[PDB]
Amino acid sequence: KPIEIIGAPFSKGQPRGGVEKGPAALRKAGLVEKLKETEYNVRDHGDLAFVDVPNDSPFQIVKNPRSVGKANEQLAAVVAETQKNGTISVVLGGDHSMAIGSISGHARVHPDLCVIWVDAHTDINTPLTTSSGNLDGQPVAFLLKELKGKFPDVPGFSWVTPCISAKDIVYIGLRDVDPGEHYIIKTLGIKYFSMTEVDKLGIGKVMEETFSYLLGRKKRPIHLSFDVDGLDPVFTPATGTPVVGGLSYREGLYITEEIYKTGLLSGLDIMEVNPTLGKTPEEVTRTVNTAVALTLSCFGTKREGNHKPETDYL
Amino acid sequence: KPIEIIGAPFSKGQPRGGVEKGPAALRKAGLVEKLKETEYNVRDHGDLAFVDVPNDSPFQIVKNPRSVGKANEQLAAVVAETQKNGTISVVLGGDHSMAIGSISGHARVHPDLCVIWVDAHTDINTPLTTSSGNLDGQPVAFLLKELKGKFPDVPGFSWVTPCISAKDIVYIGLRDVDPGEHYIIKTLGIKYFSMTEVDKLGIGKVMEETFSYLLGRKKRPIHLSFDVDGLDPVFTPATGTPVVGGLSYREGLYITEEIYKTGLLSGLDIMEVNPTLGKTPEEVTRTVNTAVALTLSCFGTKREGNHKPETDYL
Amino acid sequence: KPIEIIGAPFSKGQPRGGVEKGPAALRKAGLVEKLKETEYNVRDHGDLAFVDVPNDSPFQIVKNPRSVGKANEQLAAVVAETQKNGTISVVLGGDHSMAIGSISGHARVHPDLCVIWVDAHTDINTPLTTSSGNLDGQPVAFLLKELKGKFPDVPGFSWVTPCISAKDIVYIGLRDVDPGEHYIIKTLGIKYFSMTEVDKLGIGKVMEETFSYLLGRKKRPIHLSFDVDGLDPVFTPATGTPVVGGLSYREGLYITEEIYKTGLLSGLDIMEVNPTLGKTPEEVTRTVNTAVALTLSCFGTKREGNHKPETDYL
Ligand SMILES: [Mn+2]
Ligand SMILES: [Mn+2]
Ligand SMILES: [Mn+2]
Ligand SMILES: [Mn+2]
Ligand SMILES: [Mn+2]
Ligand SMILES: [Mn+2]
Repeated sequence: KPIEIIGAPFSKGQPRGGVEKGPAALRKAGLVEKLKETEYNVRDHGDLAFVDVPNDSPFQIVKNPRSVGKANEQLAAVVAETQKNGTISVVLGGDHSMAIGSISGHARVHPDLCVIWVDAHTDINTPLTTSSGNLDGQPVAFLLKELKGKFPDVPGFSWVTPCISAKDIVYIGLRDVDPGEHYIIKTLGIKYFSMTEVDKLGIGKVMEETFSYLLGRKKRPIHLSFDVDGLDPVFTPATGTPVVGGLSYREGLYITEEIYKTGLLSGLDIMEVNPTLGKTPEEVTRTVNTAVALTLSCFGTKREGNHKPETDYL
Repeated sequence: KPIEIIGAPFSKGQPRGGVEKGPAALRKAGLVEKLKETEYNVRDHGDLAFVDVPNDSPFQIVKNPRSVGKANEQLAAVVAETQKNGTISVVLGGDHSMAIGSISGHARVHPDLCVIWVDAHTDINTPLTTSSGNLDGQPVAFLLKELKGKFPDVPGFSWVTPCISAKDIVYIGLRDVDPGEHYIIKTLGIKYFSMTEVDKLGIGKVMEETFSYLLGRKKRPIHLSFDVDGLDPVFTPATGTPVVGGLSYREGLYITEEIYKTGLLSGLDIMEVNPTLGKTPEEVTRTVNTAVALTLSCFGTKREGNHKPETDYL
Repeated sequence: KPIEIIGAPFSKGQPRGGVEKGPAALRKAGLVEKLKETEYNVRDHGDLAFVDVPNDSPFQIVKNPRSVGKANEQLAAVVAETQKNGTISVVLGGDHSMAIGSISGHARVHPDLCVIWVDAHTDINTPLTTSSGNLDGQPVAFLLKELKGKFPDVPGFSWVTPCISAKDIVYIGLRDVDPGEHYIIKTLGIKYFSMTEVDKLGIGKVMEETFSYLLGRKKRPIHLSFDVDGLDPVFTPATGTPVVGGLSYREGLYITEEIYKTGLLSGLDIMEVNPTLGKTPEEVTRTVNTAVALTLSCFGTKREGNHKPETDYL
């Protein structure tokens, strides 16, 4: 099965300039060459060039709405096409607002997909409930059917069409939710495993339930949107919104080793790596290294080892 | 239900001067304003002023006996009164010797209470078995009935009356016990989950057993005495007696999210925060922050989120 | 039961000069005096003096064949003798190539023994599959029956005779295996718990299965070969081949508290402590301290406490 990488060096969903240098640090760490070592074929589409929208006034409280919308509508066109040619898309970005295009474009081709959203945040604030004008906590509000017509249309997102329902997404690692967001997840009946649920069941029992929830009835493609801040700041410090008490390096890997075993991984997101926020060089390398290990695990690199087939090593 | 905070800036139970600045660092970190954001009513009794006892000679090996005894008899009078008016007491202290007054005064009003003692130490040395004259590892020896008349009366503690039995207390996080203490817990049949028990069962299974042990037969108020050193030195470094291999930030929170769900939390202790022992400013803030998060969790702040009731966020 | 310590300051199994100062740093940390505090009798055989072999030409790709072989044949003569006199051998070494003599000499006396191999590596490369001429990842290939005659005889190892079968060894902590090694463990049917298995079952469930696997049918002596690099680089940094995502200080201890409870610990190995690779003094002390705590736990030091018998502390 083919794998195609797509760079999304975009950072208008957040105050923090810097995340536009993420695909570059990842690529700079051997991400593309290591992928060729698996049993997959890798092609580097290359970074996208988002055309800046001038005089992009703020919509009420939301910042850079049109720049984020047009830049997203663009990832959408690229993902759908690559999905079209039966290939797995791996988007290296930028802040998490790029999940609007990455997930919608994926659903155009595979409308029966489900979403595993590993994050310390629910990123489900609507244009109204936000305390900031930051779109990095709103992507999911633009993707859910149940949330359509619940908030005024944001200039730049009329091309989006809520594709997945609150029932086709699962949250993993939550530990920082806004009163608004929590009220939404409780009202919509969204399946989630916050840090306390993970403490109770153990990552193993968790992954084993999300699969019988999403894949229980009918097997379907899986979209894996990974926000580096789902892991504790000790492993992935280079993120703009780190929160203590996160998933560990080991649990991080476990989620990706299990999602591979399903043979359903259709789309992948590695968001929020900001190389300019590592207080010291050590921190960044740490964030980039664990980010590369998560991507490799989604495509075969297991912790027990790996020996090429039809080969007798003796 | 009402919550009433009580500052106990006392440090005569230990060599280490410094823990008298704890209630101040916690209050300085938003502890009282954050509490007002829950569904409880908070009232700040303020710090107590312990009158120093002159010529407080040592009793055998025990240090400052009368200063610790009179200072304790004082917390006792304050807790009982606040408990009286049907309010939950939250004592910000000092070293852990202040658990004598905090727990005895609580039992005067609620004699059927049980004690959950999260700590890396059993603090059950009697005046004889101690290797030091430090009362921070003796509080529990003054509170157990089974240990009355087992050691000579220490000048200053004749006002105490062993209230709870070895069967109404449970230990969580033990990983540093004295030959004397371990012998006592094995002879009295005290229920405990040392670090190895937590490794075996997982914090979840643990909390689920201590509740069927203490609350199994009859439901009764719960006293939660939290010694910051129960958590690994990585999360709460600012403690005079740190021990590697402790409960984690995540497990720490889990214990407090579970004790809330019971609806029984009657008394709370946040002991051993010593703002003057954090090698760097980072360390203290880290100790104070996790200390605040533990207190907020005992009163509703969950990791899955929180949305005020009778409020439609859409 | 008697305990006898044996220093193996050897480092010809690796490029990295330095591990010959391990027994010295451990002894320098109170390892021998702390052991006398348990209910065992400790005797310090002292360090061995390995006679260097001159003109020790490389065998194909393997380095210092004869120096490693003759130095091993020597540990073999010392372990067997001490085992003979019904004593528990505790070898402080060197790189992990010294497990050839330590395990073979143990089997001469107890041929029905089983091996618990805690390591981040399988150290099962044969002289052919290695990418290096390093013997610190080949010890197990010289000890298995099933692997005899599968590779040319290495000058210096004619004295060894594969004693245990692939079915009498269990791996704990694997997270760095070579295509060659993994192929071998899958072909021989060797029982192992890689880091992902430990994440799934929890250390507790793991130790509970390795015991019903090795000790299920017949009870027999146990050989415990501990490679400090089985623990994450945070706890034991002073190792030549550290790998992220390791067992923790807590899990490390749990494995040793459980192996004691069996009453079968016959032989112990504490390999790979290299005092000269700790970037800062903090790192070494950290490696040595956790190394001492693992040895003490294998002989009684529990985390719940310890009170001498027939003693009334009241
Ligand atoms: Mn996000
Ligand atoms: Mn996030
Ligand atoms: Mn204490
Ligand atoms: Mn303590
Ligand atoms: Mn090894
Ligand atoms: Mn190793």
